[PDB]
Parts: sequence; C-alpha cells; structure tokens
Amino acid sequence: TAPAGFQLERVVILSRHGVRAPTKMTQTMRDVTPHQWPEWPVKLGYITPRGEHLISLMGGFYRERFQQQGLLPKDNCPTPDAVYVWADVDQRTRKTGEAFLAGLAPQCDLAIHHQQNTQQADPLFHPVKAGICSMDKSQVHAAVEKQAGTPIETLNQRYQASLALMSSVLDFPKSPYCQQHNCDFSQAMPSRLAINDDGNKVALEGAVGLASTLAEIFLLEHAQGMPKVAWGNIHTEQQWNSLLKLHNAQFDLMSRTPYIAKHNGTPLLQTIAHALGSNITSRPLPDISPDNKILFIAGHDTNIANISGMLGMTWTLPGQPDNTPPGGALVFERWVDNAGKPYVSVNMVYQTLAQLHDQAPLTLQHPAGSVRLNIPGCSDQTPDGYCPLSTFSRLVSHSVEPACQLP
Repeated sequence: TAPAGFQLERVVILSRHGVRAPTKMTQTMRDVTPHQWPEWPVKLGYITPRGEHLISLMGGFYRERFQQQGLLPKDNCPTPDAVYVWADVDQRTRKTGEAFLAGLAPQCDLAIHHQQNTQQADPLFHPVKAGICSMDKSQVHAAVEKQAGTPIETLNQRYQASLALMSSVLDFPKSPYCQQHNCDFSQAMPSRLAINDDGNKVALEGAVGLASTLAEIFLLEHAQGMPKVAWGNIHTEQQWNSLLKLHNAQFDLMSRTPYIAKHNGTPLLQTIAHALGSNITSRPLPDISPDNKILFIAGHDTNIANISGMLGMTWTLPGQPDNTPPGGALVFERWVDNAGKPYVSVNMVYQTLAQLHDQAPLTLQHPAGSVRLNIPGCSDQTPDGYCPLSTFSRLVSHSVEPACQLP
C-alpha cells in the first residue's frame, strides 16, 4: 500500500479491447499451413461474448481496488460524474467500454462515450489515419532501422529459432504456400519495411510480421478457450514465449519506435496528461465532469505501445507472453502526499494467460497481474515509483509531436 498520507485522487486507464476474432484471414494466412483455421463465433474483428465477460472480470477488479484506495464508494453505485468511458469507434472497443462498466458498477445505469460518426477514424486513437498529421517515408525507414539496431532486411536472422518454431506449429513445409513455391519459412519470406505513398500506412512484411499476427491469433484462441489452439501444437510455456517474442518485436518496431510513436500517440498522451492535472492544452472529451475520478479509454495494443515508446516504458508480464494482452491496460494514477504534492504512478495491469483461459475471478485476494513501471526520463522518480507531476508534464511536452496535436 501507498506511503503515509498519500491519497489517490484520479485514475486514467488506457485499456486494450477484450478477446476478439482475427481482424482478417488472408490468403497468405491460409496458405502457410495445411491445417484449417478454426471458425470463430463472431464476425472478424468483433469482441466475443467471452471477451466481454473477461473484460467485466477486470472491471470487478478495478472496482475492488478503487474502493480500497477511497476513490469509489463501498457498495453504492458511483455517481455518473465519477466514471467516464471514451471508446474508439470499433465494435470491439465500444463493447469493451460497455463490459468495463458492467464489471465496475453492475446494474448501474451508466453508458459509454465515443465519437458520433463511427465510420470515420477517431483522431484521438488514429491521428495519422484521420489525417491530423503525416510521417516522412524516409525518416520512418531510418527510425525503424534504428529501433531494430540492424537493417530490417536482415531481421529474420535475429529470430531464427522463433521462426523455426512457428514453421513446425504451422507445418509450413507441407503447406500450399510451399507447393506454389517449389522450403524454409525464413528464407521464403525475408523482412521488409513497406510504406504507402502518403506515408499513412506502414507494415512489416515477411516472416516476422506474418508470424507476429499468427502468434497473436494463437494467444487469442487460448484466451477464447477454443477447443483446439494452433491445432494442438503449442505444449509449453517456453513455446508460447518464443512465438510471442515475434509479436512483441513487431510491436516494438511498428509502434514503439519513437518517431512513429509520437505521430500516432500524441493526442492520447496529451489527453492522459491533462486528465492527470498537467497544465498542457487538450481537446476536451464531451460531457466529462471536472469531478471525474475514473477515466477509462478503450483502445488498442498499438495505442499502448505508442504511449510506451513515447515515455520509454518497457516491461515484461509474468504469466502473460503478450506484452499488450486483451484487456491489459496502462493505469496512470494521480497521487497527492500530505503536503498536497501531486505525483504520477503507472502500472501495467493485466490478466495472465491462465486467468484468460480459466476466466478466473479477479479480487483483492486473487488479483489481476500488475507491474509497477519506471519512466526513465523522470530522474526524480522515487524508488517506490512516484513521478512528480510537474516533471511528468515536462516529459510529455518534450515527447509530443506538435504537428499531431488535436487542433
């Protein structure tokens, strides 16, 4: 528990959506294995009912935690002013918002907020897609190469054992892809950085990008509790970790790389900071009370990775091979000590892979996972993890791209 006299005043939760069906199932994805991909019970890209339940289990945890620390009421529904949800436009994030409220405040008549037009990107989450700002294609190449520490064309050489493992789990040698190109998974698909003319769309092509997607899909199959996960081929924790290493690397390159991170993460970073009490300007969330205690932002793994890259936070998650798992969230807390001095603390809160698979109840006695995070740039951050707000404010204002602020 926190230091003597310390009081939790305000929380900002940046959460990934819950377990979802694969966003897409391409021809390449089908061709790299002779096995058939399992059918999901929802449309591609939608949160599953189980994904919603899992999220509500996390909302239950947050309720108990925020009651303990004095921020929410014991028993009683919270006032509507106390809790606010802003979700991205997608079905998966809106339903994540809704499921959070059902767990945080069961049978309370609360509702989420989101952009009015859901058929257009919300610039808070995707400023680049929404046309707020754009990147330079050449600077993207250099930044990504800098982040990998090596030419991207050689990336697969950093991940030979992981790729080989993905190859056996797929039975890639006996796949259609290989009867159409006659076979090694790494050699067949060298890494490359591809960017469109606009510099508005960037992707890692080749084996590490493809395997990142596949590995996440296997993790989601497990979290969904599907009868067969990767066709029975993942047996050990070591194999999970080795598969998901591809996915975390892909995210580091495509979303943590600071040049990319700041173009995509600036609006959220500014919004978070402002909710925490920074004197920095930010586009207001509609209908939010000055008296708001809990701001829950329902977004994506790319958002968390963006914020991570901007603030330089890294972590690994005990029992959870995905660094940005379904329902995992960055939880920013505003604390004041007894002299009234405000600090920021940041945790990565998540469900372990076993908590997802077992749909485990999350309570103070049987909690969600949680990792206390260092902010390297905050040189006056205390050993117990508090970052003075005045320092946190400066840090943010130096990390943002001014061209990507929401005007």
